[PDB]
Amino acid sequence: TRDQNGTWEMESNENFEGYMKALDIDFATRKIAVRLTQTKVIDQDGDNFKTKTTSTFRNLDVDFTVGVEFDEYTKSLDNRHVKALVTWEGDVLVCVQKGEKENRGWKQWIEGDKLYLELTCGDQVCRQVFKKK
Repeated sequence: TRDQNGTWEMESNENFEGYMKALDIDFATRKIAVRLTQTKVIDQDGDNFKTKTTSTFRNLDVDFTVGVEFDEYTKSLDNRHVKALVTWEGDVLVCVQKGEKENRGWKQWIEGDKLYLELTCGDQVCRQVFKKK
């Protein structure tokens, strides 16, 4: 399915530390970030996505239209400008963030009752698993 609608609760968060370090996020921020449960809300209407990922610490709001390039300023993470593009590869939602960092992006897909999100930066991969609430 390409339907990723819902309120999603984080089950696990593997190598978030490595991904953030690859993004040059400072030590103290990483130490807080790695321990927090995230909730991801996805409002998907055709090709229009509105997503909010939240924790006790920080919020990440990102909206996009599939197949439409958009500029991003990654204010909630490393503070960089990237050219982002989200597209479908089969049932996998694929984001490439073109800019300074190589192999920067993510892939997101539904398997059964779970949402999987794999974030990449350089040689680092963070794997997050969410279940629907």
